[PDB]
Amino acid sequence: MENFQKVEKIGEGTYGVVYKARNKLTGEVVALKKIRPSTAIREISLLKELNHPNIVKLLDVIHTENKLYLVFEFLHQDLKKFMDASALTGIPLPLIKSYLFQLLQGLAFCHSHRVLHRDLKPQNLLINTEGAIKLADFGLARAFGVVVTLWYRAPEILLGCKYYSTAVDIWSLGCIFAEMVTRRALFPGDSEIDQLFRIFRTLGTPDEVVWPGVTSMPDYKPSFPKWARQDFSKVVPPLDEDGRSLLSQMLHYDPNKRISAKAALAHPFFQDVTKPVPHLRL
Ligand SMILES: NCc1ccc(CNc2ccc([N+](=O)[O-])cc2C(N)=O)cc1
Repeated sequence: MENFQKVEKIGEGTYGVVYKARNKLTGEVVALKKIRPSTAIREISLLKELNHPNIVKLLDVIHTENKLYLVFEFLHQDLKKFMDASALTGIPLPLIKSYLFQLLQGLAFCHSHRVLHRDLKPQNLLINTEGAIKLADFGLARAFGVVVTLWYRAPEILLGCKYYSTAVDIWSLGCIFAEMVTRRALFPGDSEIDQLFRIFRTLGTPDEVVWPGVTSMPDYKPSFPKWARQDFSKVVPPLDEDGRSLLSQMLHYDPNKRISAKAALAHPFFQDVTKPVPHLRL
């Protein structure tokens, strides 16, 4: 890429190295990802049309010299860094609420267009000085696929389900909502089984009553220990009942009972939502 001046290396993405770069001709500042399949090309190309204010814009898909580069809209900070920076005092509830509401709008939009993220985490939620938050890397997982953080993975994925549904994104977002509130990851597993068991220890080992079909999942074992569900008021204190109610619906075990993004937007928790200005030190 002789058409971009590398300004800085902003990460080691899931697919490749990412650079903050400036377009020599336009002056535009972008995030350039070097990806390490014509099916992938056509699919990625479709994402260029998936435009929404809460979705990081995919500006270009460059396939030259038999290499693949994705050019994305640039934002100055991610939520993981913001949460660390706000760890001492915590992100104020009004801003947590604004961010959750905006992320749900982004999910509702993508899901309505049959596009899933599949790997939502604080690191791919980007923020700016105007109080906006945007989802990055939507659709890349399906376009490709095959240390990885497991903290936000839905249980159906951990249990080996081969077909993901929009519900996996709602689960991840619920885990992020909980982390913004408590200032600690909800389920910081360090292996697939530790991740699964951490979920079970908090929400109870699932059974056929709460999750019809769970015992027939590919990686389900009757030998799983049976833990009782913890009182929800102990999981994300001191979040209010509107917040706990919404979170509980985002963390239902059965993907089909899990609340949709569209339905979550209507939850009473958002009755007083506003759009505060975060304090960003760049
Ligand atoms: N102080 C460096 C710095 C610059 C920008 C960001 C947030 N922004 C991103 C992070 C990762 C990535 N990434 O593709 O891995 C992209 C962006 C993007 N689109 O702007 C975080 C840190």
